[PDB]
Amino acid sequence: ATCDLASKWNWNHTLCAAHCIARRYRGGYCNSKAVCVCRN
Repeated sequence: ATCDLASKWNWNHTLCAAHCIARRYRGGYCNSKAVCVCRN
């Protein structure tokens, strides 16, 4: 969870993953380059 790893993956759902959630995916894991790649 390259981003913070406070609890599985800090940030993530915060807003970045929210975009993927609206799409249909669970969210997006913490990419090394701080990118929330849409994934379930």
